[PDB]
Amino acid sequence: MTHLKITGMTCDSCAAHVKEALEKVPGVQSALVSYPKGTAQLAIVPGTSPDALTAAVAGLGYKATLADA
Ligand SMILES: [Hg+2]
Repeated sequence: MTHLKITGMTCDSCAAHVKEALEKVPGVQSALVSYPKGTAQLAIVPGTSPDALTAAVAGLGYKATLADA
C-alpha cells in the first residue's frame, strides 16, 4: 500500500538521506528504502497520507511516486 518508487536518484545516498528526512517526520516508524531496487517501503502510522511522504521526498529535491506496483 505505502511503498513508493524513487526516480530522482535511486543510488545509495539519496535512498538514505530521504530515509533520514522521512524518519525525521513524526508518524514514521521506519523508512525501508532499497537502493539496488529503487523502492521506498514506508512503515508509517495510518493516517499519514502517502502522497504527503512522496511530497516530502519531492520537496527534498528528489523525485518519487506513490506506486505500490
Ligand atoms: Hg542517488
